[PDB]
This record gives sequence, structure tokens and C-alpha cells, in this order.
Amino acid sequence: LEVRLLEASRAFEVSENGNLVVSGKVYQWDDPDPRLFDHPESPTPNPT
Amino acid sequence: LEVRLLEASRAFEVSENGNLVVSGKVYQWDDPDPRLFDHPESPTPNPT
Repeated sequence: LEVRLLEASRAFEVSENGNLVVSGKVYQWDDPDPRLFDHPESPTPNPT
Repeated sequence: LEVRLLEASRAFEVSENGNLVVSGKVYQWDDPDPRLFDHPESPTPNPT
């Protein structure tokens, strides 16, 4: 698998024998926020 | 200027000092058709 990065466009492609496999945008998280990983309250109480 | 190609996605990218300037798609024209260059029906048939 060969992966090419386009830094300016924040784009990547994963190719296997010159055929597209994955595509998207990958970039660094400048300011991580721990609050993002707080568990959302479940819609079902499930008390029992 | 830096030109990067993504053959699988047929996408190119031009950048200057890391700032994207041009983006788009490019690929070899497999079967050119000379009909594509016949001059189109003129908007004004008889300018006279």
C-alpha cells in the first residue's frame, strides 16, 4: 500500500497497484480538547 | 511552484511556499475526438 499526502490541501490517498483504496483529509489537531472525549449521557438510563 | 499529482484520484495540486494556489483534476485524453473542435453554431448567424 502506497500513501501520498497533499500537505497544502490536507488530503491523502491510499493506492494498491495504482488503484484507489482510501481517500480523505488528514491533518494535525492544533489544540486538542479533552472535553471532546467526555462520555455523552446515554438516552437510556438502564438502572437495573 | 510545486506540482503534485495523484494518479489514482487523477488530482493535481500547485502550491507556493506551502500555500495552495491551484487545485483540480487532470488525466490523459485516451481517445481524442476531432469533432470536439468543430466551431460551434454561431450565436449570431449573420452579423453582416
